[PDB]
Amino acid sequence: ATLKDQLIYNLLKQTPQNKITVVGVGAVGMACAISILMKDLADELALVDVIEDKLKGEMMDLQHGSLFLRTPKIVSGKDYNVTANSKLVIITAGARQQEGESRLNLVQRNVNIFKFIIPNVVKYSPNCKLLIVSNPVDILTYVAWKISGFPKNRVIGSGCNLDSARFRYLMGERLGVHPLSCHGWVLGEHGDSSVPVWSGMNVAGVSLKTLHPDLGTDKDKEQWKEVHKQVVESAYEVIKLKGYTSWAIGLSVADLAESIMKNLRRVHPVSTMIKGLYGIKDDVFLSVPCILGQNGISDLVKVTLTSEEEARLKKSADTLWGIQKELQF
Amino acid sequence: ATLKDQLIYNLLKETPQNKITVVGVGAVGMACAISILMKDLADELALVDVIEDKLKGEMMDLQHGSLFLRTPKIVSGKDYNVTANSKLVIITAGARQQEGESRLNLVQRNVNIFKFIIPNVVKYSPNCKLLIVSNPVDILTYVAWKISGFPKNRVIGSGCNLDSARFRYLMGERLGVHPLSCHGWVLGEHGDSSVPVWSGMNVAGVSLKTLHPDLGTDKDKEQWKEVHKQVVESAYEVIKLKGYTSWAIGLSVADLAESIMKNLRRVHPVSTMIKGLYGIKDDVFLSVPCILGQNGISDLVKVTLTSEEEARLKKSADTLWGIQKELQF
Amino acid sequence: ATLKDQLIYNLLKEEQTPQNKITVVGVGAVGMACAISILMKDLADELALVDVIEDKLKGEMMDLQHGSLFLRTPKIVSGKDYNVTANSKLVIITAGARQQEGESRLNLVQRNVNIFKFIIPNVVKYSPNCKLLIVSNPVDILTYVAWKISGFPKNRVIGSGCNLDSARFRYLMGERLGVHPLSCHGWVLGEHGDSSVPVWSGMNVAGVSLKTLHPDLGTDKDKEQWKEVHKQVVESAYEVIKLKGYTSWAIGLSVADLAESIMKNLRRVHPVSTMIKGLYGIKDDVFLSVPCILGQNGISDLVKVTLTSEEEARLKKSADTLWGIQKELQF
Amino acid sequence: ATLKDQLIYNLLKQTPQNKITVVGVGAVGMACAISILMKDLADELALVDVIEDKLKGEMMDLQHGSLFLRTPKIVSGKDYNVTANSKLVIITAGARQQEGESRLNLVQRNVNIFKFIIPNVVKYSPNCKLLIVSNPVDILTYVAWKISGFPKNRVIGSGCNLDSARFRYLMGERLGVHPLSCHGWVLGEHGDSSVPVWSGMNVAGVSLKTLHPDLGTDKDKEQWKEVHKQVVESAYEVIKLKGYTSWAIGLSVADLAESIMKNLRRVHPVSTMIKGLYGIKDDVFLSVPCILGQNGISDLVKVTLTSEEEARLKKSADTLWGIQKELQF
Ligand SMILES: Cc1nc2ccc(NC(=O)CCNC(=O)CCCc3ccc(CC(C(=O)O)C(=O)O)cc3)cc2s1
Ligand SMILES: Cc1nc2ccc(NC(=O)CCNC(=O)CCCc3ccc(CC(C(=O)O)C(=O)O)cc3)cc2s1
Ligand SMILES: Cc1nc2ccc(NC(=O)CCNC(=O)CCCc3ccc(CC(C(=O)O)C(=O)O)cc3)cc2s1
Ligand SMILES: Cc1nc2ccc(NC(=O)CCNC(=O)CCCc3ccc(CC(C(=O)O)C(=O)O)cc3)cc2s1
Repeated sequence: ATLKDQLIYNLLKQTPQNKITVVGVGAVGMACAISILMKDLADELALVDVIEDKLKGEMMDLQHGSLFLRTPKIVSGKDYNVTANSKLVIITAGARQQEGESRLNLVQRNVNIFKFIIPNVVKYSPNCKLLIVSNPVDILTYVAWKISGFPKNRVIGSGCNLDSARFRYLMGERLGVHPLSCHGWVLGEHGDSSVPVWSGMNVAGVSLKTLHPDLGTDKDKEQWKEVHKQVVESAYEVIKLKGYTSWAIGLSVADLAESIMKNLRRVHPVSTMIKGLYGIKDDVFLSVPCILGQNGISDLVKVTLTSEEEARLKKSADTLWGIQKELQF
Repeated sequence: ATLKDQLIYNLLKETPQNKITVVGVGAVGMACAISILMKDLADELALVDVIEDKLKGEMMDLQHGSLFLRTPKIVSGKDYNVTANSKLVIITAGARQQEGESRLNLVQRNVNIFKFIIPNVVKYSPNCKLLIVSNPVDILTYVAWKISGFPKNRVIGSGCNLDSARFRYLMGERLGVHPLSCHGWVLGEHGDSSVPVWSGMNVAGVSLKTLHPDLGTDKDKEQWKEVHKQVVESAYEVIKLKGYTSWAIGLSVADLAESIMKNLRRVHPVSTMIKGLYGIKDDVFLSVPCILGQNGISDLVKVTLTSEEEARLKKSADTLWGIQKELQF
Repeated sequence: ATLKDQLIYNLLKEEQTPQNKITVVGVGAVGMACAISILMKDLADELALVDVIEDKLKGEMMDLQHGSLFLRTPKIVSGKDYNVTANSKLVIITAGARQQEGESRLNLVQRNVNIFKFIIPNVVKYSPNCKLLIVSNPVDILTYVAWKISGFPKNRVIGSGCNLDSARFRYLMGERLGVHPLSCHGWVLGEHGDSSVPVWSGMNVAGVSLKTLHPDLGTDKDKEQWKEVHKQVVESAYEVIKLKGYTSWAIGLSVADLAESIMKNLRRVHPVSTMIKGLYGIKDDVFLSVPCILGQNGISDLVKVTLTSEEEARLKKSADTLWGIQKELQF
Repeated sequence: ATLKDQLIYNLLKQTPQNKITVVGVGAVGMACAISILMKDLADELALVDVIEDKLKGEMMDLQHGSLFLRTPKIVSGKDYNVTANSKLVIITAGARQQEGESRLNLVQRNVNIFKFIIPNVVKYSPNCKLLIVSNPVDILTYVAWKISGFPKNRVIGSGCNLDSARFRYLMGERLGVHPLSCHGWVLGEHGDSSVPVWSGMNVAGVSLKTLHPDLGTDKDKEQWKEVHKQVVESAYEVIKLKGYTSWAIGLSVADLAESIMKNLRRVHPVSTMIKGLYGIKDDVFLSVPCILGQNGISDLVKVTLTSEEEARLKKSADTLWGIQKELQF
């Protein structure tokens, strides 16, 4: 007999139970992959792309690391049959912006890619949650929704989770407190029109605006408004410095994956439909704080905004709705 | 008063306890960084390189994900003062081989680079453990030892930890067993002359050489010798496919870092001086299984080797000493 | 509207079935050590506890619930009714009598068989596709009993077996050699009890056979008395019971170890109780510990460990002992 | 040669680097121990008690599970020399209250115990942080402080970290949100006079009191005041039901240990001196939100309280001072 058979007696004779697929093995895709692998979120990871050498190479490189992981199956392919029965499918494919390019300028390029990807994802994993990372993520989350046919709870855009993480990091550097204990939301577009929620910023429940009423105004002698400018400009400052971003967005997406896979019902600011709220009457998607778990977005927190904060959100919605008029599928 | 002072009353005006430094922010050094950040091994991470924009960009990308990590200080710098008081300094700087180029051919380019790097690391963290990853890692570990002036125990080459992981991966695929439960050691050079210890290969304490005497010979109908050949050619196969390797060596390095930082006294196959063993009489460094903890390599396991397995290790020693003795520093 | 409705707009008021649910039956020290271990290893999205003493139970559930801020397992439930265990992937049975200082595990048979006659059919009614992980003693025999009562195929009925004995062996090996038990390999097989068999021929660090370096290893003439290491494995539960009254932490971690391989489908190799009819000359439905490959379908394969003639002799003895007691069963 | 010498060649034959001592091996001590071992916060764990057989037995039980942990050294003893060079020493020793007995009634018994324990801890780890868990914790932190001669940043009482955790769990049940995303602080005494800071209660930065002004009053149709009553009654109801409490406090204390050992500078409600705040003029210790890291309590968050919230806290302060002022040691 073979060595395998001399050594091993087989009793039997199985479908993956916590499978994650990542589409796109660019830097963002592979940061998402590694982060998820190291947080033990998946019993199977699947990677898909269109460049076959790059794809196989990536798969093999993670495979070689299996001894150090707790994810026992890693697969890849151009064919989406390798994505079958995923619980979560993370879409990181597409064009990405140059220095001085708006994320909104990526829309026709990435919409066209999504018309191929999304029906194939849906084909093999019709009960998955779809986490859109590709940009402009707010429009692409709407597009993925209309393409997939999924109910809106299962279509989630990474949105402002990373913007809020950035905001909280900067808030932490200013206050001398870990970002975990710093609270504050950047909502709306993941992009130039994002809205800092000054009214909700706090440490230990203590409202920062309550202690410092100029917070968020141009008069402000500490210039806190510049912390939001830095959040808006981060992706560009980093692209200018290393040519792309990868690690933070990967971590931000693993953070969201963790809340979905383990059904935590944590609150995250993610892209979803906000028609009906804040005076918006159109099918705009943008980020508001949502309750994330095993059915995706089960609930929305209806954050209370000052009139200035609400006017900015509405302007973000109007901007996104304008670009949404360009959509053909 | 400022918002900080209104909010926070300070008791203490007053150095990191568990600091790690990664030198080199190429794919390998950033995979080392992310893996370490996600295993919570450090209370501070320092990054160093010569390219200032890329360095800053990398640091910032990591920093923006701090909400999702438990490492409160991330710093970078061309200047090695950012690395002061590190427990562990991981060197990933250097030239990397092209397709069809042996790692051995990188020796003088990377020795040159080490003549700058090593005294600067040593300057600012004289009590650190030096984990060498740059290639040829066996000879470079020897070079790191001579330049630094550290005792043997605090200069550790990543060595064949990765090769053995690859081996165990390929063993697991054949056997339908997780690599954690597959045992087998690849020793000597991290390179073309690496020695597979067929005599040690087992699952659950069962000697596969005893079950299958053809194991590790070219006549073997199952062709187990090809498993080692796939280990030798792994890096080149992945380089051919994706241009470089990163994730497996990252994970392998965070595996070593874990044992050093937590003083685990686990056994890894890593590059150390083997003078005195198997009839090697010069200051040759290569991989044997070593006990790793907070003082680095505290002990070597004297692996018992068939006369051929020993002949192959003496051959790897010779190749290395050949290159090693023609170096000036 | 209410505060909840002012703050929160709901998309779904519609629950899924549990996806990664684990039940633990029995909330004694062992049961709760399993529970806390599982909770801090993030193996479950839902933990159900069952026992027959209602105040003890509610209080344990509440104590865990109070730590939820520090855990990542969102749903923790309890009840005497087995309807709280519905749709479990893995049901861990820790229920029953435990041995006094000086009492054999084999003396718990009749008491715990009767208990299982109530427990097992209840568990099967609400989770007919779960894996059963028997921890209660004598674990080899109670795994057989769980198997016969449940009607499950034998891949889904796993005894905690000698996973802990082997973990103790490795720890002691580690103290003698100066090496982490992770890097010490050695297998104790057969009964989780006095007739367990230390496999000297497979003991190794780094694939270096200790038996090969030290030919007397595991013999009485052994000047280093390695045989005493197995004796300490055998006596461990007893020295611990003698000192603190019971054991909990080590068995809790051992079970969590097994749960991890099952829930994440690792196909790692563990010495657990399973049926070994057809191996080593055993021809009856004996259950005992051999190295098994553990994954999402329970035990998918068995490693056929090669044993010296003495080591096989002792295992066949261990098997005969347990087959003996298996004759004590009436259903 | 022995088997160990044939197998292992020793290079090198050091102090404890990340050592935690737990004093008291009752249910709370051991729940602290297991929690810390499973979070990898220590490279050495020491246990201390007076009942020598229980102590030995608990050590052994932990030791036998070593294969499944990453904490390589576990030691115990009646003699405090096993605790030497601890970074963090956690005091869980003492009498505990009966069902229907106030933690304040434990004071004399546990003060007398501390007179033996505290100088013994200080002798062998003069630079440690002291985390007092024994009850009444606020008073015993003050006592530890006076006995030890430590600066006040290095003497931390577990205080209301558990109370706030219970609060957040209960809050989370009512709202359908994970406690991580529910925020609200219980301050003052760890016991009957604790103060719920209704003004700081929020999800996603949204003030619950702004939305629902009867929050925290007896009129309240939704009876939110009962959430606090349940926090206060928690240890009593758990004691009644299972006879003691262990798991929630163990986790809470590891949460604290985590912030100290990893130098995270998160904010926790923990016992410290608050003389000079909220019009308290005595050396009262009680819980307020403090920044926790490697020097213990570096900073205090000066929470903004309603006049009633402040009234309640001054009332908490008075109750404890009424006991503190009587003590002599
Ligand atoms: C028919 C077809 N099927 C496929 C299948 C696969 C692929 N594969 C690729 O396209 C791989 C290459 N593409 C990328 O990696 C795009 C990454 C986008 C990105 C970059 C940065 C950030 C975060 C960042 C910011 O938001 O700007 C910040 O804020 O930091 C977010 C998102 C192509 C096709 S075509
Ligand atoms: C004076 C100076 N100071 C500095 C300071 C920093 C830098 N920085 C850099 O040099 C960054 C760029 N260089 C790299 O990243 C080299 C990576 C080497 C590598 C690649 C792959 C593998 C694993 C692999 C295999 O072994 O081949 C397998 O087997 O998978 C191992 C090692 C330059 C200088 S110059
Ligand atoms: C109809 C009914 N339904 C129920 C439902 C629940 C309960 N609940 C309880 O019975 C709770 C109390 N029972 C225990 O906790 C027994 C634990 C057994 C144990 C002890 C130690 C070790 C490890 C040890 C060794 O193996 O000896 C070593 O080696 O360290 C393993 C196993 C009763 C009933 S009655
Ligand atoms: C000279 C001497 N040296 C020593 C050395 C060791 C020992 N050893 C013991 O005394 C061990 C037994 N003691 C305990 O375990 C006391 C636990 C205290 C406790 C219980 C519950 C909660 C949380 C709880 C609540 O606050 O009520 C809630 O809110 O849940 C907090 C604290 C005695 C002596 S005498």
